[PDB]
Amino acid sequence: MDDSEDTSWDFGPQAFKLLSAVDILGEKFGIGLPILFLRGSNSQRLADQYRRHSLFGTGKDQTESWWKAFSRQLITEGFLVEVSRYNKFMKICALTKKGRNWLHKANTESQSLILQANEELCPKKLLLPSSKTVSSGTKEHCYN
Repeated sequence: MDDSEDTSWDFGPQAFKLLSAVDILGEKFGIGLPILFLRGSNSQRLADQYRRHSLFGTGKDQTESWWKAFSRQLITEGFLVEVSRYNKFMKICALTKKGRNWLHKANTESQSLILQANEELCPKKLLLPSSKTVSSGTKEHCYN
């Protein structure tokens, strides 16, 4: 079941982005800390210590749910497993044998996952319906 990838868009890079960033945090952190750091949050203390970290801010052009949405895609594929008995904050994210070997071996130049599509693919299509006139309600008794 984990070998069946959903449909459809391949973005290995994003896994490197989630997979290499949790790695610096050594995965001992909940989802809240790393989601804020790919977008490049206002934080000078973590910007001087984790300064070499290139991933800082490349999630910046991406909204919060896309990143939320990407994390969700990894849980179903088997690439990621979450434990609630870990982080009273927010379910630690945890890499398993399939995903740890991924992080501990593709660290050179290997990007491959045709991925599950993210639930919010275009949240800007929220147009406001125009006021349609109902044909009923016709009454010309008082008028001519």
